[PDB]
Amino acid sequence: MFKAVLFDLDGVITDTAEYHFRAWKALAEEIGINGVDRQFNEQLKGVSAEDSLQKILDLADKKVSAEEFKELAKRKNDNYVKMIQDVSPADVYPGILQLLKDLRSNKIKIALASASKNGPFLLERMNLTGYFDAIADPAEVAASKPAPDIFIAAAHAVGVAPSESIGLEDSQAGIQAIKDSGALPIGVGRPEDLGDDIVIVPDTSHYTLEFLKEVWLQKQ
Ligand SMILES: [Mg+2]
Repeated sequence: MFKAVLFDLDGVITDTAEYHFRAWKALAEEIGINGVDRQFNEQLKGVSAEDSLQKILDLADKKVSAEEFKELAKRKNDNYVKMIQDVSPADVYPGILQLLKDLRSNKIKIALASASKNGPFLLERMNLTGYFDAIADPAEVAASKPAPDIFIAAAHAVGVAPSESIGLEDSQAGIQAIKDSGALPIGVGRPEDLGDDIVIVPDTSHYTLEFLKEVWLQKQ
């Protein structure tokens, strides 16, 4: 039986996309550009701050200095850190808390494998810190998803091999990263999005210890 579960944060444990979105929108408004709505934001999700800022400026054909670019990027980070101060246990996705408790009680290791620079803060605010055996630090990992590096680190950090682990993700790049680590992916979302070769559940309320065990037993 699997010895650990490696969690992404965004789309699995909670929604942090909402808060990047508002921070980009508050920046764009602040400098009198818009078009920064939830559709356009599809172009900003999981892309570099640099890339996000370019695309926003192109909305108004706006030109900036290097110092101005740097200040806008910082402003957005500031905005984001202000906006997540509201995060609470209320923001934990369905089934996630019960899953963590059942994993812990069965002595299965729990690790976070997230690019979030605020993972430890967010998990504290959601009252989930105690369940986690480790949080992979993205500042200490060489390559971002879909590279496997983050999931390897999260497994290693709790004393297991990725081939002893299940990884939970909602993104194409995240699923691929789990696969290349050697871990077994269980997706949350749409096969249209994440592939036909893996077990996908429609939402997080399907992520149960029972379900995870049945999938493990039925794997490759
Ligand atoms: Mg995710």
